[PDB]
Amino acid sequence: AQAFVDATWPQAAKAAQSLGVPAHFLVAQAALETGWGKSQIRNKDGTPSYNLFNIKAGSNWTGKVVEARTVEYENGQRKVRVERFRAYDSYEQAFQDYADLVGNSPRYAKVAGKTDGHAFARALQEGGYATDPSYADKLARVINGNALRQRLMHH
Repeated sequence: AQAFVDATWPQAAKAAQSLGVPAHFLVAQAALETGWGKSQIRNKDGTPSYNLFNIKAGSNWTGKVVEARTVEYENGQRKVRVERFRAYDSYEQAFQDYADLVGNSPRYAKVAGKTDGHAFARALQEGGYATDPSYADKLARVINGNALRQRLMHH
């Protein structure tokens, strides 16, 4: 969606500079995570969580949460459960929380500063960002894809 890129790019820009990566890398990751906004986690009322990166609550997370169905892979096994996800006041808060997490967790140290889409996606995957085995491949295709590119120039 164009509305998705328009709503996220400004907030992506701020967090992207904290991480030393192009803003559209973060828009692409959010688009992959939420199906261009069509599958973003929402409250029971249908209120948006703004959690475009699908970040679960940590054990000591205090603040808004939403219980949501989630799919995870462990070995060649598919898992479906309901977990507590973070909820935010705005896309800005969501992006800032993402930069905080990725920027400060040791396992993602190789992510910051990556300005090639494949290298960025691989660093995330190798850091354990996702359980989907083809996460990096899929993310790289969005980052370098014509769909995102056209929507960016439109933005």
